[PDB]
Amino acid sequence: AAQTNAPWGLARISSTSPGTSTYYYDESAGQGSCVYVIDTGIEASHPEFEGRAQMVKTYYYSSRDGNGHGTHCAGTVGSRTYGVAKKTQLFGVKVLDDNGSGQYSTIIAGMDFVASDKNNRNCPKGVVASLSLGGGYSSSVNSAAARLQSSGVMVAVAAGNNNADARNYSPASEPSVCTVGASDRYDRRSSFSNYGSVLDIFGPGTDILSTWIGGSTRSISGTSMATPHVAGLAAYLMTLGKTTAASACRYIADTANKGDLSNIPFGTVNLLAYNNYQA
Repeated sequence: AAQTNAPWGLARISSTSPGTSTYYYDESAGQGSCVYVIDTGIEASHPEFEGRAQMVKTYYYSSRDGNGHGTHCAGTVGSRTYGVAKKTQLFGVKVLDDNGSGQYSTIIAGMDFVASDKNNRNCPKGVVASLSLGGGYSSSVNSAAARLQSSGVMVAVAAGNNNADARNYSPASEPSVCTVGASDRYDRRSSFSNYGSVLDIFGPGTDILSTWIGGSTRSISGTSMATPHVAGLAAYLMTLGKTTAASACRYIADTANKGDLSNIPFGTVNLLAYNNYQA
Protein backbone atom coordinates (compact mmCIF):
# COMPACT_ATOMS: atom_id res chain seq x y z
CA ALA A 1 0.00 0.00 0.00
CA ALA A 2 1.00 3.62 -0.34
CA GLN A 3 -0.16 6.63 1.68
CA THR A 4 0.49 9.70 -0.48
CA ASN A 5 1.46 12.90 1.37
CA ALA A 6 1.90 11.00 4.64
CA PRO A 7 3.47 12.78 7.62
CA TRP A 8 7.24 12.82 7.38
CA GLY A 9 7.87 10.25 10.12
CA LEU A 10 5.64 7.65 8.46
CA ALA A 11 7.40 8.26 5.18
CA ARG A 12 10.75 8.15 6.97
CA ILE A 13 10.34 4.65 8.42
CA SER A 14 9.48 3.21 4.98
CA SER A 15 12.42 4.81 3.13
CA THR A 16 16.21 4.54 3.05
CA SER A 17 16.82 8.26 2.57
CA PRO A 18 15.26 11.29 4.28
CA GLY A 19 13.03 13.71 2.46
CA THR A 20 10.29 11.49 1.05
CA SER A 21 6.54 11.99 1.33
CA THR A 22 4.95 8.54 0.81
CA TYR A 23 4.53 5.79 3.39
CA TYR A 24 4.84 2.32 1.81
CA TYR A 25 3.49 -0.53 3.94
CA ASP A 26 2.02 -4.02 3.61
CA GLU A 27 -1.77 -3.82 3.50
CA SER A 28 -2.20 -6.11 6.54
CA ALA A 29 -1.23 -2.93 8.45
CA GLY A 30 -1.06 -4.67 11.80
CA GLN A 31 -4.45 -6.40 11.71
CA GLY A 32 -4.82 -8.94 14.50
CA SER A 33 -2.26 -7.24 16.78
CA CYS A 34 -2.99 -5.04 19.81
CA VAL A 35 -1.07 -2.02 21.10
CA TYR A 36 -1.63 -0.74 24.62
CA VAL A 37 -1.06 3.01 24.87
CA ILE A 38 -0.11 3.68 28.50
CA ASP A 39 -0.53 7.41 28.84
CA THR A 40 -3.18 10.13 29.38
CA GLY A 41 -5.93 8.27 27.55
CA ILE A 42 -7.14 8.11 23.97
CA GLU A 43 -10.04 10.04 22.49
CA ALA A 44 -11.50 6.81 21.14
CA SER A 45 -14.37 8.75 19.54
CA HIS A 46 -11.90 10.27 17.06
CA PRO A 47 -12.78 9.38 13.43
CA GLU A 48 -9.09 8.68 12.83
CA PHE A 49 -9.29 5.53 15.01
CA GLU A 50 -12.35 4.19 13.16
CA GLY A 51 -13.63 2.59 16.34
CA ARG A 52 -10.39 0.59 16.59
CA ALA A 53 -9.54 2.28 19.90
CA GLN A 54 -11.10 1.73 23.30
CA MET A 55 -10.17 2.65 26.82
CA VAL A 56 -9.69 -0.37 29.05
CA LYS A 57 -8.43 1.17 32.27
CA THR A 58 -8.05 4.42 34.17
CA TYR A 59 -6.60 5.34 37.57
CA TYR A 60 -8.36 8.74 37.68
CA TYR A 61 -11.93 9.96 38.01
CA SER A 62 -12.16 9.97 34.21
CA SER A 63 -10.99 7.67 31.46
CA ARG A 64 -11.02 10.52 28.95
CA ASP A 65 -7.92 12.22 27.51
CA GLY A 66 -8.17 15.77 28.80
CA ASN A 67 -4.57 16.39 27.76
CA GLY A 68 -4.16 15.16 24.20
CA HIS A 69 -0.76 13.49 24.67
CA GLY A 70 -2.07 9.92 24.74
CA THR A 71 -4.31 10.57 21.75
CA HIS A 72 -1.32 11.92 19.78
CA CYS A 73 0.67 8.79 20.68
CA ALA A 74 -2.20 6.40 19.91
CA GLY A 75 -2.64 8.17 16.61
CA THR A 76 0.99 7.55 15.68
CA VAL A 77 0.62 3.86 16.57
CA GLY A 78 -2.49 3.09 14.54
CA SER A 79 -4.59 6.01 13.32
CA ARG A 80 -5.81 5.80 9.72
CA THR A 81 -3.83 8.86 8.59
CA TYR A 82 -1.00 9.38 11.10
CA GLY A 83 -0.36 5.82 12.31
CA VAL A 84 2.08 3.06 11.44
CA ALA A 85 -0.27 0.08 12.02
CA LYS A 86 -3.50 1.24 10.37
CA LYS A 87 -5.47 -1.94 11.16
CA THR A 88 -4.29 -2.45 14.71
CA GLN A 89 -6.38 -2.58 17.86
CA LEU A 90 -5.55 0.20 20.34
CA PHE A 91 -6.19 -0.15 24.06
CA GLY A 92 -6.07 2.83 26.38
CA VAL A 93 -4.61 2.66 29.88
CA LYS A 94 -4.78 6.09 31.56
CA VAL A 95 -1.88 6.14 33.98
CA LEU A 96 -1.19 9.87 33.49
CA ASP A 97 -3.46 12.67 34.67
CA ASP A 98 -4.62 15.45 32.38
CA ASN A 99 -1.40 17.40 33.00
CA GLY A 100 0.71 14.52 31.74
CA SER A 101 1.92 13.48 35.19
CA GLY A 102 1.42 10.31 37.21
CA GLN A 103 3.00 8.59 40.19
CA TYR A 104 5.34 5.66 39.60
CA SER A 105 3.01 3.53 41.74
CA THR A 106 0.20 4.26 39.27
CA ILE A 107 2.42 3.65 36.24
CA ILE A 108 3.64 0.36 37.71
CA ALA A 109 0.02 -0.68 38.30
CA GLY A 110 -0.74 0.16 34.69
CA MET A 111 1.99 -2.13 33.37
CA ASP A 112 0.95 -5.08 35.55
CA PHE A 113 -2.63 -4.47 34.34
CA VAL A 114 -1.55 -4.78 30.70
CA ALA A 115 0.32 -8.05 31.39
CA SER A 116 -2.91 -9.59 32.76
CA ASP A 117 -5.53 -7.79 30.65
CA LYS A 118 -4.06 -9.04 27.37
CA ASN A 119 -5.50 -12.42 28.41
CA ASN A 120 -8.97 -10.85 28.15
CA ARG A 121 -8.34 -9.75 24.53
CA ASN A 122 -8.12 -11.41 21.13
CA CYS A 123 -4.67 -10.46 19.84
CA PRO A 124 -3.68 -13.53 17.79
CA LYS A 125 -0.76 -11.76 16.10
CA GLY A 126 0.61 -10.49 19.43
CA VAL A 127 0.59 -7.62 21.89
CA VAL A 128 2.59 -4.38 22.10
CA ALA A 129 2.79 -1.71 24.83
CA SER A 130 3.80 1.91 24.07
CA LEU A 131 5.11 3.95 27.06
CA SER A 132 5.69 7.60 26.16
CA LEU A 133 6.61 8.52 29.71
CA GLY A 134 9.34 8.38 32.27
CA GLY A 135 11.24 10.11 35.01
CA GLY A 136 14.28 9.59 37.18
CA TYR A 137 15.75 6.15 37.72
CA SER A 138 13.75 3.61 39.71
CA SER A 139 14.41 -0.13 39.81
CA SER A 140 10.74 -0.79 40.71
CA VAL A 141 9.70 0.94 37.49
CA ASN A 142 12.34 -0.95 35.54
CA SER A 143 11.23 -4.35 36.87
CA ALA A 144 7.62 -3.41 36.15
CA ALA A 145 8.59 -2.86 32.51
CA ALA A 146 10.66 -6.06 32.39
CA ARG A 147 7.74 -8.05 33.87
CA LEU A 148 5.46 -6.71 31.13
CA GLN A 149 7.98 -7.71 28.47
CA SER A 150 8.40 -11.17 30.02
CA SER A 151 4.63 -11.79 30.09
CA GLY A 152 4.69 -11.58 26.29
CA VAL A 153 4.30 -7.94 25.24
CA MET A 154 6.67 -6.01 23.01
CA VAL A 155 7.44 -3.03 25.30
CA ALA A 156 8.61 0.26 23.75
CA VAL A 157 9.59 3.17 26.03
CA ALA A 158 10.70 6.74 25.40
CA ALA A 159 14.34 7.54 26.11
CA GLY A 160 13.48 10.94 27.62
CA ASN A 161 13.76 14.58 26.52
CA ASN A 162 16.68 15.71 28.67
CA ASN A 163 19.55 15.57 26.15
CA ALA A 164 21.35 13.36 28.67
CA ASP A 165 22.26 9.73 29.17
CA ALA A 166 19.08 7.64 29.46
CA ARG A 167 20.68 5.39 32.11
CA ASN A 168 19.41 7.83 34.74
CA TYR A 169 15.77 7.55 33.62
CA SER A 170 13.09 4.87 33.98
CA PRO A 171 11.69 2.79 32.34
CA ALA A 172 14.13 4.04 29.68
CA SER A 173 17.07 2.37 31.45
CA GLU A 174 15.56 -1.15 31.64
CA PRO A 175 17.71 -3.38 29.36
CA SER A 176 15.01 -5.92 28.42
CA VAL A 177 12.62 -3.37 26.87
CA CYS A 178 12.94 -1.39 23.66
CA THR A 179 14.17 2.16 24.46
CA VAL A 180 13.51 4.75 21.72
CA GLY A 181 15.45 7.94 20.92
CA ALA A 182 14.08 10.70 18.67
CA SER A 183 15.30 12.09 15.32
CA ASP A 184 14.16 14.92 13.04
CA ARG A 185 13.27 15.19 9.35
CA TYR A 186 16.90 15.77 8.30
CA ASP A 187 18.18 12.63 10.11
CA ARG A 188 19.56 14.65 13.01
CA ARG A 189 19.29 13.49 16.61
CA SER A 190 16.55 15.67 18.11
CA SER A 191 18.14 18.39 20.22
CA PHE A 192 16.16 17.12 23.26
CA SER A 193 16.64 13.38 22.70
CA ASN A 194 18.28 11.43 25.45
CA TYR A 195 21.07 9.13 24.31
CA GLY A 196 23.17 6.34 25.72
CA SER A 197 24.11 2.68 25.41
CA VAL A 198 20.68 1.80 26.78
CA LEU A 199 19.07 3.06 23.57
CA ASP A 200 18.08 0.37 21.09
CA ILE A 201 16.62 2.36 18.20
CA PHE A 202 15.68 5.83 17.00
CA GLY A 203 12.33 6.92 15.66
CA PRO A 204 10.96 10.15 14.17
CA GLY A 205 10.20 12.59 16.96
CA THR A 206 10.49 16.26 15.88
CA ASP A 207 7.40 17.88 14.35
CA ILE A 208 5.20 14.78 14.32
CA LEU A 209 1.64 15.35 13.08
CA SER A 210 -0.95 13.17 14.80
CA THR A 211 -4.42 13.05 16.36
CA TRP A 212 -5.39 15.42 19.13
CA ILE A 213 -8.34 15.72 21.44
CA GLY A 214 -11.47 17.47 20.25
CA GLY A 215 -11.27 15.41 17.06
CA SER A 216 -8.47 17.65 15.80
CA THR A 217 -4.79 17.24 14.94
CA ARG A 218 -1.49 18.93 15.78
CA SER A 219 2.28 18.60 15.40
CA ILE A 220 4.43 18.20 18.54
CA SER A 221 7.93 16.91 19.39
CA GLY A 222 9.40 14.46 21.90
CA THR A 223 10.77 10.97 22.30
CA SER A 224 7.15 10.42 23.29
CA MET A 225 6.49 10.81 19.55
CA ALA A 226 9.21 8.44 18.37
CA THR A 227 8.22 5.64 20.77
CA PRO A 228 4.82 4.96 19.05
CA HIS A 229 6.48 4.77 15.62
CA VAL A 230 8.41 1.80 16.99
CA ALA A 231 5.41 0.39 18.88
CA GLY A 232 3.43 0.55 15.65
CA LEU A 233 6.22 -0.91 13.52
CA ALA A 234 6.48 -3.74 16.07
CA ALA A 235 2.77 -4.52 15.68
CA TYR A 236 3.12 -4.28 11.90
CA LEU A 237 6.01 -6.80 11.83
CA MET A 238 4.26 -9.07 14.32
CA THR A 239 1.14 -9.17 12.10
CA LEU A 240 3.43 -10.13 9.19
CA GLY A 241 4.99 -12.98 11.14
CA LYS A 242 8.51 -11.60 10.76
CA THR A 243 9.11 -11.41 14.55
CA THR A 244 7.65 -12.01 18.02
CA ALA A 245 7.10 -9.70 20.97
CA ALA A 246 10.18 -11.15 22.67
CA SER A 247 12.26 -10.68 19.49
CA ALA A 248 10.79 -7.53 17.94
CA CYS A 249 13.18 -4.96 19.42
CA ARG A 250 16.34 -6.78 18.32
CA TYR A 251 14.78 -7.49 14.91
CA ILE A 252 13.92 -3.82 14.35
CA ALA A 253 17.57 -3.12 15.22
CA ASP A 254 18.77 -5.90 12.88
CA THR A 255 16.74 -4.39 10.03
CA ALA A 256 17.23 -0.67 10.71
CA ASN A 257 18.83 2.03 8.59
CA LYS A 258 22.33 1.97 10.06
CA GLY A 259 24.70 4.91 10.49
CA ASP A 260 22.41 7.49 8.85
CA LEU A 261 21.78 9.85 11.79
CA SER A 262 23.88 12.83 12.73
CA ASN A 263 24.84 14.07 16.20
CA ILE A 264 24.77 10.54 17.61
CA PRO A 265 27.17 10.64 20.60
CA PHE A 266 29.88 8.05 20.69
CA GLY A 267 28.52 4.91 22.36
CA THR A 268 24.87 5.36 21.29
CA VAL A 269 23.36 3.25 18.52
CA ASN A 270 22.95 4.87 15.09
CA LEU A 271 19.88 2.90 14.09
CA LEU A 272 16.68 4.30 12.59
CA ALA A 273 13.43 2.32 12.62
CA TYR A 274 12.69 0.92 9.18
CA ASN A 275 10.06 -1.47 7.85
CA ASN A 276 12.02 -2.75 4.81
CA TYR A 277 8.75 -3.07 2.90
CA GLN A 278 9.31 -4.09 -0.74
CA ALA A 279 6.14 -3.14 -2.63
